[PDB]
Amino acid sequence: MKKLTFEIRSPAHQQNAIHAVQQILPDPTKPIVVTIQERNRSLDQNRKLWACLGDVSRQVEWHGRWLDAESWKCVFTAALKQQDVVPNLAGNGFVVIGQSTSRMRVGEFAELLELIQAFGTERGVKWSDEARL
Amino acid sequence: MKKLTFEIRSPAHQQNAIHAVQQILPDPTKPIVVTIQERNRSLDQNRKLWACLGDVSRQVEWHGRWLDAESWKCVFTAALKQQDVVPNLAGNGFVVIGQSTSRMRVGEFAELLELIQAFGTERGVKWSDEARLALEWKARW
Repeated sequence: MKKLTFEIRSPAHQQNAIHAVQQILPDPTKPIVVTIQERNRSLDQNRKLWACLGDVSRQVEWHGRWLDAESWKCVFTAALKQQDVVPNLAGNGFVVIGQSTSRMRVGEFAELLELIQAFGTERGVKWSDEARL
Repeated sequence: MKKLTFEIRSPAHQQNAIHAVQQILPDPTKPIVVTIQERNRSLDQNRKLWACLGDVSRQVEWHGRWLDAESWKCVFTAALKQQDVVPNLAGNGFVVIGQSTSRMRVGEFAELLELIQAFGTERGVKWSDEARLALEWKARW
């Protein structure tokens, strides 16, 4: 991802929100989407999830490689549930499919969040604020 | 409130957003979120990708079972770029990771859609997006 989130609590807060937006120079090709919406747990979970993944991403090296947030998501959900395997299109190999965080239930979603925080901690990761949510 | 989305494509579009954000009533207690976000693949493009994946999902069965759109994205992406493999957390096995469609370049992403369209085509897949589009012209006239 690359989503800058804002909690408009004070008028100064939204004054800064107006800055961020005013500074976007549009391009029919590579767009920048802005979205207003009220808070809800579901959305607050994905905000916190991606925040930690971003921290772990940027801070933890995995066996000589640096994985992005999406890669780390796959490695984490997989610690909690095995991946599936279906044939590849060519029919001469296979492809693995991890479980999605989408049709994942609060209970088993707080478990993933626990693992990430747990893992990043043993490794002394510096959690951002959106992560300490 | 209801969620609002302003994909910024033109300064005219941008002006709507900065005003909308201004039309907001701050509130410490129940604050609202204004989230901005980078994008590689247009907002409209995506609707097409997921409508395809969905159609294939609904119409073609892969070796004995039906896969959801997400699962089909993997298979299709797997056909273009090799899935990466990495050591699991427990340190006693491995986890295979597909390629990120988000990170994809415009030349690749373009190819993904071609693959999906080509695959569904020889499978007799009826495209839902075209169906809607045709019902819109039917309604206009």
